[PDB]
Amino acid sequence: MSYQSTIVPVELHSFEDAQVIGGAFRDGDAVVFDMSLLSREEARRIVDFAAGLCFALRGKMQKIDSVTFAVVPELSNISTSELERAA
Amino acid sequence: MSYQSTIVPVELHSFEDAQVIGGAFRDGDAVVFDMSLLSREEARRIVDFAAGLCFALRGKMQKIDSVTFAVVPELSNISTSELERAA
Ligand SMILES: [Zn+2]
Ligand SMILES: [Zn+2]
Ligand SMILES: [Zn+2]
Ligand SMILES: [Zn+2]
Ligand SMILES: [Zn+2]
Ligand SMILES: [Zn+2]
Repeated sequence: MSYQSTIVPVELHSFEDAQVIGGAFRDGDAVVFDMSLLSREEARRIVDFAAGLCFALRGKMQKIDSVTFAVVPELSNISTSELERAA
Repeated sequence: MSYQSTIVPVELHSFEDAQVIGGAFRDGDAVVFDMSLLSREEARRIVDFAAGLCFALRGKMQKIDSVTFAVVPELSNISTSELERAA
């Protein structure tokens, strides 16, 4: 999309995958992350890291479904349907 | 200090503290936080949120002692002694 930004759909495997969300989101991309392969404890760690990542850059965090969340950059205008489609 | 930065010392009581650490760090302040009064689960949540803040803004997370951590902004030159003094 315009201004070097896209939606990165990723599948998480463990807490080290916090860096995958981090790398893309810090570079101005929205990230839609699937936590289906994580334990509830691992998923809580990812969501807390993602909340930190989002707060630092004035982004928005949203829950797509039971296992999928998204981090959206500050000046981005991405609807839930677009994040849902990317998921 | 220069460019709207300081050291903010905080005794933490809950995960509600994440937005307080976040609010100050995102503006370029170093934050030194004592987690002695948190459960082990709450302390892990704070550290995961703080790792997300650090990643987003290229900051440094430093363990001061068993219960005290600090988040230092990217271009800040704060020693361990200064963070220890503020704690
Ligand atoms: Zn494009
Ligand atoms: Zn991995
Ligand atoms: Zn000052
Ligand atoms: Zn300041
Ligand atoms: Zn408190
Ligand atoms: Zn309590």
